[PDB]
Amino acid sequence: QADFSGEIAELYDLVHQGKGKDYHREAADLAALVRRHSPKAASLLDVACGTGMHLRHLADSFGTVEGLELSADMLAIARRRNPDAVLHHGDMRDFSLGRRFSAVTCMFSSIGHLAGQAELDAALERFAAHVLPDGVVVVEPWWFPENFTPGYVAAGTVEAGGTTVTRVSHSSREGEATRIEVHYLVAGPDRGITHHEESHRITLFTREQYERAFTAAGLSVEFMPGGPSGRGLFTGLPG
Amino acid sequence: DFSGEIAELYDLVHQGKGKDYHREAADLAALVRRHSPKAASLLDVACGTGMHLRHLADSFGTVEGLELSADMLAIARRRNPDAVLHHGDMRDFSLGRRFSAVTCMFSSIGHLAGQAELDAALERFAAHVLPDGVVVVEPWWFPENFTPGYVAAGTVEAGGTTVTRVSHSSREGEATRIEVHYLVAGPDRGITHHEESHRITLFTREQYERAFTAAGLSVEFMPGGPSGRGLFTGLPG
Ligand SMILES: Cc1cn([C@H]2C[C@H](O)[C@@H](COP(=O)(O)OP(=O)(O)Oc3ccccc3)O2)c(=O)[nH]c1=O
Ligand SMILES: Cc1cn([C@H]2C[C@H](O)[C@@H](COP(=O)(O)OP(=O)(O)Oc3ccccc3)O2)c(=O)[nH]c1=O
Ligand SMILES: Nc1ncnc2c1ncn2[C@@H]1O[C@H](CSCC[C@H](N)C(=O)O)[C@@H](O)[C@H]1O
Ligand SMILES: Nc1ncnc2c1ncn2[C@@H]1O[C@H](CSCC[C@H](N)C(=O)O)[C@@H](O)[C@H]1O
Repeated sequence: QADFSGEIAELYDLVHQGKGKDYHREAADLAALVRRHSPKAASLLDVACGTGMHLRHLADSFGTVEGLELSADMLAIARRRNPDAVLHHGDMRDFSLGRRFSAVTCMFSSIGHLAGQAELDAALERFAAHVLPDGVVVVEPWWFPENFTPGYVAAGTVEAGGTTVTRVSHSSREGEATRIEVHYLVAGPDRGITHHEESHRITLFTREQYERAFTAAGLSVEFMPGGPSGRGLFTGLPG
Repeated sequence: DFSGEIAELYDLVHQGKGKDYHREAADLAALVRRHSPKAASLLDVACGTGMHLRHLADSFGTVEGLELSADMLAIARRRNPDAVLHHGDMRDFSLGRRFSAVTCMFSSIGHLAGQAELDAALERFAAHVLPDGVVVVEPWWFPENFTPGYVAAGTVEAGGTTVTRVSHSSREGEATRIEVHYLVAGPDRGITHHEESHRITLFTREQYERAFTAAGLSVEFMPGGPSGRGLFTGLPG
């Protein structure tokens, strides 16, 4: 699969907890970035919010937080995690919520699930359409082509509460994208062992392709390297 | 049936579990010499990929192996190019000679079904041991020590190749049903999934002792041993 559904969606949080992803830390850094650019910020929209881990922590920093997510199964986990937030089922390429926000964020390389400049431009225009004029757009990109490592293998095992999950991924270059194949073994005393597979195309947009998408949406763009996952961060300001 | 890529993964997965065949071979050679000081030949039954044999060849004059799986035997033959390895069945084989020691390690004996097959294997072991030699059998778990629902998971990397292995064990009549899955991944080879399922018989201690006695061997059990399952030794007479 490629749609973050079913068993894969239910394993997502445990797998990334096992890999060391710290959403509390990332949310605090993201909130500080937002407050640096929009010092009276009060509202945030997290696009491709997945299971809602960032939003759960951002709600402490901003009086209104909302989310948008394409996968119904991810969205169901996010809604249970964030019962008091308004979350939306929808597509970052075309959504329309009828309000604006101090910040529009798109984290953890979700933007790489778009194919081609036309989809990238359309998403960035939607983000610009949802940001207040004194607000900020934040996009965590995928790897740039010059930084991509073909043949990369990641392997990790986590156990929690009687469930053991092992995850192995392999990445290769496929045209202008990463082809990443992911396999899971899920095990437990009563349930036995189950095997699951995922296969994704994640687009290797160049730095200049990202900057063009921000520019076409009317945002001034800046790239900061490092960031939450080693891939840096883009910030866009209206005007 | 220990074939194909599963056979080729065996050594890497057991290195990752920390199985130390060099130390087991040293301990086994010392055990044999406690019961047979001038011991100079050894037969390893169900020798698998020949890891014990490779280290035991440093301690004995002659080492030979017996193995049912052709794919395992080929790895054993690559690793032990100067040894004589036999394609055959522990329940019914005849090499035409005897050995100071006949060994059957790592619970291979648990692939037999029922007392009759167990007895017949032990009789073949006794037929191949010298009158001053020793038979060594590492058993599978006894029923009272078997742990249903056990999950094992381990990952190892060697030469750029990563192998992850997960097993699940359950009770199936008087046997353990063990399901094993592997994920194998390397930079150029990509990622593949493999799986296998085995029935490993839960013989009681008294059943093992019955098989040794019927073959004319005095029998003693040492708990603990290379795998936590103990070791049986048998002496002719
Ligand atoms: C150091 C490094 C890694 N990778 C690539 C190689 C490979 O594609 C990825 C491998 O690691 P895994 O931990 O399975 O990836 P995630 O779960 O973080 O992927 C997603 C994250 C977010 C959304 C979608 C997917 O990083 C590079 O391209 N360059 C690098 O320097
Ligand atoms: C502590 C303990 C374990 N087990 C069982 C539970 C489970 O069936 C097994 C341990 O699982 P794994 O490490 O996958 O087993 P191996 O690869 O050694 O099995 C092979 C045996 C012979 C040839 C090949 C493989 O021991 C018990 O029954 N009791 C115990 O106290
Ligand atoms: N076109 C699209 N519109 C909205 N969400 C999308 C999308 N394409 C992929 N996604 C979502 O992007 C997410 C990538 S995983 C990242 C989730 C979350 N931001 C986190 O940091 O954990 C998945 O939940 C997937 O369903
Ligand atoms: N009837 C039989 N005769 C000979 N070998 C057998 C057999 N039944 C199973 N086997 C073998 O027993 C082995 C169990 S795995 C143990 C391998 C080796 N003794 C080691 O310590 O690593 C496999 O190689 C399998 O092919």
